[PDB]
Amino acid sequence: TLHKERRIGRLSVLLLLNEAEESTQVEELERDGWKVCLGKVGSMDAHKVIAAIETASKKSGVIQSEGYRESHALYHATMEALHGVTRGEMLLGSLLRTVGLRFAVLRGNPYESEAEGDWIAVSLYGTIGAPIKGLEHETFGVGINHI
Amino acid sequence: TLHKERRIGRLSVLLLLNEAEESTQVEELERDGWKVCLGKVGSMDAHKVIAAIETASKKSGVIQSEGYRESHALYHATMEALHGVTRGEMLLGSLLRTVGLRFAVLRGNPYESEAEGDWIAVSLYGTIGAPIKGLEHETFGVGINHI
Amino acid sequence: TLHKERRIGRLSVLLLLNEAEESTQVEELERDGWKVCLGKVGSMDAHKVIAAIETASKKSGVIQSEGYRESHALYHATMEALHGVTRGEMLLGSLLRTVGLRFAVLRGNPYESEAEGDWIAVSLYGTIGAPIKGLEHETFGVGINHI
Amino acid sequence: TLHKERRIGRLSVLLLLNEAEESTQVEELERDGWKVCLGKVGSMDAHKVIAAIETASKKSGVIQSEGYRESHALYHATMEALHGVTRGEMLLGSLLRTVGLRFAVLRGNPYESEAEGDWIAVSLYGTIGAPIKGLEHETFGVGINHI
Amino acid sequence: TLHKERRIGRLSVLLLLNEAEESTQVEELERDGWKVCLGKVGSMDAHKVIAAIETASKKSGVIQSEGYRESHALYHATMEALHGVTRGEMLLGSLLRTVGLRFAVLRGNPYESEAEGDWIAVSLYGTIGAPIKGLEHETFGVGINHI
Amino acid sequence: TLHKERRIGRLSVLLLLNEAEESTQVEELERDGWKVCLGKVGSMDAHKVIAAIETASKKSGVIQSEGYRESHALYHATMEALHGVTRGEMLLGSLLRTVGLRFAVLRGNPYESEAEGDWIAVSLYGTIGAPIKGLEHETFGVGINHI
RNA sequence: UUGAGUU
RNA sequence: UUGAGUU
RNA sequence: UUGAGUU
RNA sequence: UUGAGUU
RNA sequence: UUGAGUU
RNA sequence: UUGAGUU
Ligand SMILES: N[C@@H](Cc1c[nH]c[nH+]1)C(=O)O
Ligand SMILES: N[C@@H](Cc1c[nH]c[nH+]1)C(=O)O
Ligand SMILES: N[C@@H](Cc1c[nH]c[nH+]1)C(=O)O
Ligand SMILES: N[C@@H](Cc1c[nH]c[nH+]1)C(=O)O
Ligand SMILES: N[C@@H](Cc1c[nH]c[nH+]1)C(=O)O
Ligand SMILES: N[C@@H](Cc1c[nH]c[nH+]1)C(=O)O
Ligand SMILES: [Mg+2]
Ligand SMILES: [Mg+2]
Ligand SMILES: [Mg+2]
Ligand SMILES: [Mg+2]
Ligand SMILES: [Mg+2]
Ligand SMILES: [Mg+2]
Repeated sequence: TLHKERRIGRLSVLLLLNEAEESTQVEELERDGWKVCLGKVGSMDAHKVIAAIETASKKSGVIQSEGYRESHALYHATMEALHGVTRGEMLLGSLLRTVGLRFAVLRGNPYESEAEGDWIAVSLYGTIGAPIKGLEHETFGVGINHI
Repeated sequence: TLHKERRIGRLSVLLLLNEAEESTQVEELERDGWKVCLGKVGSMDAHKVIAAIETASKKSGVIQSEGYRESHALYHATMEALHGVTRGEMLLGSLLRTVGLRFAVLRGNPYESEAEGDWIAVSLYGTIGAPIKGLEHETFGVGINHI
Repeated sequence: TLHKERRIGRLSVLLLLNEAEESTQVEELERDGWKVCLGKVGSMDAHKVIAAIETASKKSGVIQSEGYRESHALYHATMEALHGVTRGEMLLGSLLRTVGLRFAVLRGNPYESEAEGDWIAVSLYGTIGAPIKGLEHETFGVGINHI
Repeated sequence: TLHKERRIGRLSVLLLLNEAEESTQVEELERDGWKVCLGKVGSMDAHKVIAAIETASKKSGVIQSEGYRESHALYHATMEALHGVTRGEMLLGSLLRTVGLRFAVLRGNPYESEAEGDWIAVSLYGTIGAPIKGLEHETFGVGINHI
Repeated sequence: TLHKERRIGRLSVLLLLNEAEESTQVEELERDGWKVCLGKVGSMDAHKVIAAIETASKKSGVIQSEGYRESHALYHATMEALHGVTRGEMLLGSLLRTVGLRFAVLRGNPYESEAEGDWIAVSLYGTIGAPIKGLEHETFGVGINHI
Repeated sequence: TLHKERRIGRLSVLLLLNEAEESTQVEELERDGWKVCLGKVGSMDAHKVIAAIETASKKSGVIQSEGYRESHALYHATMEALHGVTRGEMLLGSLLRTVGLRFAVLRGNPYESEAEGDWIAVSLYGTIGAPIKGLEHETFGVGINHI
């Protein structure tokens, strides 16, 4: 059962979709026990998007830098989020398109039961389009996994 | 070029994620010239999700009830939104999973140039999981198309 | 090397797109040594499309009715043709859409070298759309396989 | 309801699958109000195929060179046509295969009702195979979208 | 780093492919600390395959019957295994095909580092084909996930 | 009907999953009439995996070096095997992952009826992961086709 | 169309 | 890793 | 959950 | 073709 | 197998 | 954009 006040997906998205000069939403989430990471990446190569998210998550301490387990969890969460962004073919430059994204990675337990342990949510928001400024529209993606 | 104050995707998602009893965001969006539709649907059949969105959009006047053009635009926008929700296989019951969703459909011009005409965004948010209450996690999907 | 006068794909499509009452293209193709089958099928169930094509092919003698080999070749050729028709998700009714198709199955050697043996082409043409007459557009699909 | 004499998909394919030294089929379609573009492109990179179609369509006046709306419509129509060509994975060189294609882009209203506005069809025909002349078979793809 | 003597994938597959009446490989694996489950299921409905695997895994104690975490891990491992079996479209009956499978689910730590925790492997082996005995060929699938 | 003693899929996998210094399993299969090829390939480019399998199969005489028919059969069998390895997106480096594989290609008739002719099985086993030694897990894939 | 559900 | 780009 | 099936 | 690799 | 259909 | 190519 998901705890209404701990909906990791909704929280990650609301954080990513805000632009307040000083909302202190990060410190607030962290005070509540969440591990948070925010970043931005633009590219015509999906691997660069994946790497940016991984590197930011490890530097911010959202997931362990050592071992495979947590990296495995984050990779699959990122893949799931990329599905929403790419919608069918997980390709960018090869299909003549580019993305400009902001991302958020949140880690914690969104359930009422503490036995559910930690989960991770990767949320993406930005634009996708032809490699010409302006010829683009918005894109979103959210991936959730246990960790 | 997307107009900062008219980002259809971001606006549709923000509307979907708010539970304010008396927010009046719908009237505000409509005042700004947007055509808006909000609804909810849960099912183990993707076709029921698609139908709920189409029916709600036509009843609320977001898209024309007659003709094919606008229905065609809405169908593909819905398909794109479903990619984020299903992440790989656009199947629910056949893969032993069910979804409970809230949706928003927004229609208007998000660009600086009026020549870009109307576009439509279909946003979905809820939970996806096994057919047992509680064995689920959040899911999101956003599809954008010209109309 | 494909023989210019024996392009199985192009020939199957041309046969499918002609509505000439008394064309006699079938007899002409058969005179050239091709095994040909023409049919029609409409449905919201992909399996009914596959079955119609298989049954027609076996009844007309385009592929052997006994054994698995030729049925295996035809099944995969049909799957490839369905990709062009469905474009992403090989689903019809489950995604609230229906198809009305005409199909042609051609069998023979399209290469200059006789050692290439027989190949088979499955071509589909018709309309796909919402379950309401008129809310539809054209669809095409061609699958080619060795047999 | 599709107008029998204005079936954009069938017309685009019949144009592409003809090789008459002088059929004047282009001028005929244009006389009937259709905007037409014909071209050819070969590559192991899908983005080069997409770009060739876009550039030819804009140079021939089939779609507006300015703005995003029409480019958006053409991109998705091209993606749909590529599904028929690639059948599963929208990849060429990465999967050790190459394509040699001829393409046609047709724009106009294929419906009886003028309210349906303009639609666009992208049709592809050629060969796909290993990067060795002769080790190939035919391939086809048709994508249709509103514009 | 995977431990040579604890390769969960290889071990699960070897267990699945052995028909030795009195092999006692299950007891041996359990002696080594692995949690093991073996079963069989045939169907034209993918959801029945998923359900059989889940039910067998929970009854045999390979994964916890309560909570979502472990069920979530098993579901995704099963999905990955199904990719190898279905190869493109995770559909059986809808594409006029049926499967007869034997499955094995193994749980334990395959790495040298104990900090990697438990992982789970779902392996499938059997036949897939038309709904007519004999018109079929073999199929395999292996999915691995952290748990 | 598949012959119990000639299950091409199971045989190819058991061969690949063995590491005996001298099992003479190759000569045994060859004595039984099977054409066999064993190899290994690691890469972040799927095309290199495909090429390694093709080249080894042609050098070992498992398939004809001349003509297209047999190369066509092997290519599609390899594609099917890659589905089990990639599980969703047939991409490696582009999705920031690499594979280290051993492969086996077996050719012969696995059915009781000699009329079924030759079939081919491509089996893959190894590891897939991030481009960092140790951050990986096992992967498997089996593709079967008529030839 | 007005948020689904058990193997 | 500190929001991409022209066929 | 204890290996499916006809167009 | 004679088992890949760091963001 | 002899061209489908309403949320 | 004016039909690609070898492991
Ligand atoms: N509209 C495309 C992006 C794009 C490529 N070229 C133009 N637009 C998408 O939905 O991903
Ligand atoms: N976790 C699945 C849903 C599910 C099915 N069973 C359990 N959970 C998903 O990501 O869609
Ligand atoms: N336009 C859809 C079919 C459809 C469903 N609903 C309306 N139209 C397609 O391209 O397949
Ligand atoms: N036959 C492959 C193309 C190919 C690659 N290598 C040999 N042939 C296809 O259907 O796309
Ligand atoms: N050959 C198909 C199964 C099948 C359906 N009909 C005949 N055979 C596969 O590879 O899945
Ligand atoms: N775990 C991924 C591979 C990977 C990439 N990065 C880390 N691991 C898979 O299943 O393919
Ligand atoms: Mg993995
Ligand atoms: Mg459409
Ligand atoms: Mg098969
Ligand atoms: Mg788009
Ligand atoms: Mg999940
Ligand atoms: Mg082929």
